[PDB]
Amino acid sequence: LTLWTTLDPSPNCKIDIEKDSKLTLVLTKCGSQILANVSLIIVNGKFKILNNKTDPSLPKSFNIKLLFDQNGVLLENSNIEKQYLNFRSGDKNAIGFMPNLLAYAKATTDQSKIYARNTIYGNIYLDNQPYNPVVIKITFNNEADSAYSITFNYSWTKDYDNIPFDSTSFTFSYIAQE
Amino acid sequence: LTLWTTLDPSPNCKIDIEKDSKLTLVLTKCGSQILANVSLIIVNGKFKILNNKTDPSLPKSFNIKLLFDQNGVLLENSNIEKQYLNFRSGDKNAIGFMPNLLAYAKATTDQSKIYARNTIYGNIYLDNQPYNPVVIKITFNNEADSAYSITFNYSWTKDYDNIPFDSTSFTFSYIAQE
Amino acid sequence: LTLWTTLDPSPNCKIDIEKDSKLTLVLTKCGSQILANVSLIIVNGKFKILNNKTDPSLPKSFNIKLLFDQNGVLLENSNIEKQYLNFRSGDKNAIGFMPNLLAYAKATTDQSKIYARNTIYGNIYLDNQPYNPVVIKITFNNEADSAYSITFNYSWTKDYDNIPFDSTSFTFSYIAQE
Ligand SMILES: CC(=O)N[C@H]1[C@H]([C@H](O)[C@H](O)CO)O[C@@](O)(C(=O)O)C[C@@H]1O
Ligand SMILES: CC(=O)N[C@H]1[C@H]([C@H](O)[C@H](O)CO)O[C@@](O)(C(=O)O)C[C@@H]1O
Ligand SMILES: CC(=O)N[C@H]1[C@H]([C@H](O)[C@H](O)CO)O[C@@](O)(C(=O)O)C[C@@H]1O
Repeated sequence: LTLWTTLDPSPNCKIDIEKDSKLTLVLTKCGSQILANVSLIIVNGKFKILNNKTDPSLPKSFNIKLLFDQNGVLLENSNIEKQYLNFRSGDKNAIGFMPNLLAYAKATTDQSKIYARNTIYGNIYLDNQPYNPVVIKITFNNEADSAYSITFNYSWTKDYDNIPFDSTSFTFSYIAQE
Repeated sequence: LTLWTTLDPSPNCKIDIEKDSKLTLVLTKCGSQILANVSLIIVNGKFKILNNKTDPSLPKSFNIKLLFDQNGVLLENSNIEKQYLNFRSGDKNAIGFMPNLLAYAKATTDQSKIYARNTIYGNIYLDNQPYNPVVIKITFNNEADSAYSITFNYSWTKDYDNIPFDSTSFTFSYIAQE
Repeated sequence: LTLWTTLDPSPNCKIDIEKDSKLTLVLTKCGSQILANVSLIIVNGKFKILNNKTDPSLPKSFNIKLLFDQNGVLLENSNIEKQYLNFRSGDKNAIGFMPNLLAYAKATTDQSKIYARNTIYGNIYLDNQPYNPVVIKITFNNEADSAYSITFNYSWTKDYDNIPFDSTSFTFSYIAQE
């Protein structure tokens, strides 16, 4: 079964301003593993067009945080509202889609950190060009005031000069809680 | 269920000359997502051995296009004939394997382009060496005179000097039409 | 169904010294393809902390070899004992998890080599930093005195200076024997 966003271009996400972006996320449960497919289009706000070269105050990284309550429902501090993830019909409780707590343990301590296995790195590309890389860093169960979390960190090193944040797709998997 | 090529080394593909290559492609339907595994061996023609260094007329990129009719059957202009994709037995209509039209919309207009989410980038390696990279660029639903398409673009920047096009394997996923 | 290690941090692997490492490996059968998720934590021995900069005798690569008998059970020369892979309960014979012999043929001859499609390359990161890359090279069916094999080769080029071998996660797939 599948927990997913809509697939259209309509925004569902706040990075900078309300509804400035569309995170397209498809989570497919394949037994003990979630098969995940993600893309990001930014449609408004300061990250729509990366102007790092002409705006030194613009960040070169941002997060999209899916903070889940114990039930597997999004919490308000997430970048996406809980209504924007639904089950796909005959092809709540979403604990079967949550990142496994034994594989991806929370930091033990204020002064401890997670194991690196809680993280996946990938490279995605802006405006469909191989010379516009962005590092996508996906971390499990590393957020305060949440039962489970999936955090998508987007970061880049190039002083991009009017490049639209229209990202290529990325596939990954993670171990499911149950 | 699975839509796949044969797994042997026998050629099934024309890049340059007839039957000059074997695209090994395994598509596994996992609900709403296709889990895809691809490799390429070039056995004849001008791309069998990359001689860019001693032949400046040789391209540094080529496409393998799977152009599908509405039924999910290959069209003649594809690099592979329709007979070379089959269902795996008790483990036509292949619309369940086709790239989703809402997620991967065609270009609206002669002067418009697709969203970047229609594309996946990866790096694969020739002759099993990490110093022989090739960019594999997979694009959905971006081809003229086709209902659906999967295009594999292979490109490289090194002036390769007698390197066999014997590629490492690559895994990806995409959202299914139905 | 799933063939997996435990998910805790407890070591299950010998790279240098007994039980010096935890390979977390989850293999999910999705019809004709195995969906695979791997991470590595080194907890003891010479690779726990990479000190290449101050120990020129330390290798910059090592293997973790899963050598399978015909039944799909680990052989003693593997880096992991056979007890450390088990089936996940109602969600031996593990031939359904073995790398396909037609897709991933053994070398024909003492002087022959495998096709490159028997290999996957990826990049993973140590201590959750994008400036600590390691090349993960996964090769199928390329080991002496084994029916099937999955070999994880880890290699790096940086003279790492006291970097813990605490790896990020990596997803891949391969074609199943049956
Ligand atoms: C798809 C890909 O690998 N992109 C990479 C390109 C490659 O050089 C390609 O080969 C170009 O075609 O190089 C970079 O340095 C760049 O351009 O910023 C890093 C980027 O991640
Ligand atoms: C597997 C891998 O990442 N290959 C990359 C290597 C790395 O440096 C490795 O670390 C070598 O072992 O570097 C390149 O510049 C190269 O050699 O052409 C790009 C290539 O994509
Ligand atoms: C995640 C990632 O791609 N890491 C790569 C970084 C990128 O430059 C990032 O952009 C840094 O944030 O560069 C390397 O040369 C490095 O630092 O050793 C290779 C490494 O594989």
